Amino acid sequence: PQITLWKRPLVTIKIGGQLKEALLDTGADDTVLEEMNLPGRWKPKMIGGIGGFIKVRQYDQILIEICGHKAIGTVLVGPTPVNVIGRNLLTQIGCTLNF
Amino acid sequence: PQITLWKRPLVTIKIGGQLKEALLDTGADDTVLEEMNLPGRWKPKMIGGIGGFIKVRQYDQILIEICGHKAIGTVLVGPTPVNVIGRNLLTQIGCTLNF
Ligand SMILES: CCOP(=O)(COc1ccc(C[C@H](NC(=O)O[C@H]2CO[C@H]3OCC[C@H]32)[C@H](O)CN(CC(CC)CC)S(=O)(=O)c2ccc3c(c2)OCO3)cc1)OCC
Repeated sequence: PQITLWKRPLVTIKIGGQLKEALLDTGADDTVLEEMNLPGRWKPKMIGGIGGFIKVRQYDQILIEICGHKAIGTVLVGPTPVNVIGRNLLTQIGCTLNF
Repeated sequence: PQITLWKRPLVTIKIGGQLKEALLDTGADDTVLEEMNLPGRWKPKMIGGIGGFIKVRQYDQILIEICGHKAIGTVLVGPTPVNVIGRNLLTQIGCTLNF
């Protein structure tokens, strides 16, 4: 589809057997999701933006479905104020910017 | 143009007569630039990102050209980690997400 940017580009995602709302974020290198108790091993990471850095858990090879488009890659989990789908997954679903 | 997301969607912008590089950031409501001198009145504002809140200077009705497309809108100036073009200006240049 085509998503205009009058409002936040929020979509439903499926991850870890759960549905959530997440931002299609071209400014996010990585995908960052609200706290959730995913199974498996993880690695500590810190990511920064406006206001500073937060601590997150890095999970690799996680399956996410975005608007019916399947993707698999790294997902960071932590106390982020919003779920953001980053470029690592946006490329996998064929997402472009157009003007 | 159509812009893929394998790398950061960085583009050249023109503001206050000066050229800069900025990130097209669909996850940003607002446009936030690194510290710079801009002519005209401004008001102090606060904006929040993934790591907390920062203090910025708000400039209204500023001319800014983004990849050869003109916009006139609000530009926030402060200690952002990178120059970001937010949805307030992306809508003006007709930018959409497509997959
Ligand atoms: C419930 C209350 O919410 P809230 O207000 C905050 O909510 C939000 C809403 C959207 C975002 C997304 C963020 N947008 C943003 O900052 O926009 C601000 C300007 O316009 C306003 O619009 C929204 C906030 C304001 C960027 O799109 C992406 N970011 C990097 C970007 C920085 C600008 C470029 C470096 S990033 O998230 O940091 C990040 C993601 C993956 C990574 C990474 C860093 O590093 C590797 O991988 C983040 C928090 O709380 C305040 C305490």
